[PDB]
Amino acid sequence: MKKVAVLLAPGFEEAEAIVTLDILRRLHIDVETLACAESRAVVSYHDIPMVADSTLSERQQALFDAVVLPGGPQGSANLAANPAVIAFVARHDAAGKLICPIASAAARVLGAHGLLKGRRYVCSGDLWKAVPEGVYVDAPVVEDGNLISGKGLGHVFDFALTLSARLLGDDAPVREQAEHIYYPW
Amino acid sequence: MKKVAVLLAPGFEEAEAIVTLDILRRLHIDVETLACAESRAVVSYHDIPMVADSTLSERQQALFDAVVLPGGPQGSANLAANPAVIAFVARHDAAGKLICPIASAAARVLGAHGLLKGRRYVCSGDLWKAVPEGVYVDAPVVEDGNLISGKGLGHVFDFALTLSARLLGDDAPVREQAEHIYYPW
Ligand SMILES: [Zn+2]
Ligand SMILES: [Zn+2]
Repeated sequence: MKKVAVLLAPGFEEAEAIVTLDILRRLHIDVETLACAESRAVVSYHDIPMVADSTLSERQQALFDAVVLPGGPQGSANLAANPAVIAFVARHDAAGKLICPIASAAARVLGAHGLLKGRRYVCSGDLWKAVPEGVYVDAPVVEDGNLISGKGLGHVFDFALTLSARLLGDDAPVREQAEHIYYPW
Repeated sequence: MKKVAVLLAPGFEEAEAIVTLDILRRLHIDVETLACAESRAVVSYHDIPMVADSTLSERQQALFDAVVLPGGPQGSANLAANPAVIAFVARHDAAGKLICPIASAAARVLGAHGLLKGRRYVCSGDLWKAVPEGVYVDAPVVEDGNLISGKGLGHVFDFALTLSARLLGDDAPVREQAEHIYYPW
């Protein structure tokens, strides 16, 4: 049984994170929200205070099968400024685990730190212009090795369904859930 | 400037509620999350604890332009079992404000109490079969007077954008936000 870490820094885009999480948890994939903060309390971009399942320092050693990095302007900036987040991503990336940025995160967290490593990715807006060492691809979801990036909130179901199918290695459960919620997949 | 109340009972479907809240707040529509009993912290269907902006008990004479009723199996059962919820919805309904159920909530909250008033509505699954006095329509989003219903999570963007457009009395800013997040609408 697979486990996924969704990192929640101050200002995380709650919609991107919550839908992805909702989808993973419908499939009974183990998901842990991790506050990239002192405490489990973290407030999203649109002002929703939530309680993470754990903080990131409580799970610094743990090795997840995927790491989800939501966007939000301040969220992805706060992720990028946090040394523990950079280490957690870099260690998962070097272990071949799935690194899953959505919207601004691929550019602000990975790209800005030269962690894209020449890989194809998508991100939101024109943030790609300022990223020198990745291949921006304009698609809803982009998969390159263990990097799975999602373009923006409008494509979160595609992103989450792609992640899920890849984790499970079997589409059939994923399609069943997609049909349960009336999303074509 | 318009005001929307999102009711949050224990077990509320977080993805339904959070996407709607995100869309509304992107359009600078005022949103207040309201918990329904004695607590501001509320735990969603997929186990995310969130702090509501306020409670129903603090809003008994407040009159919102819309009331969102999220689904979730326990969420909608807990809304339906709560007389403060029934009073809040009935009052808004009688003042012509928008009543906006999604997924199970039209059947479980309005239909299970005979409050559909013969109106056209949609809900998830086959729950409409036990609903004695509404008219079930199988569409993503159904509108009939001040009742705007959403079929399920797969159609939440359509539900949220439609609600927003109705609140704003103008599609243009809505379509523009849908474009900004890459959702075809
Ligand atoms: Zn959910
Ligand atoms: Zn948001």
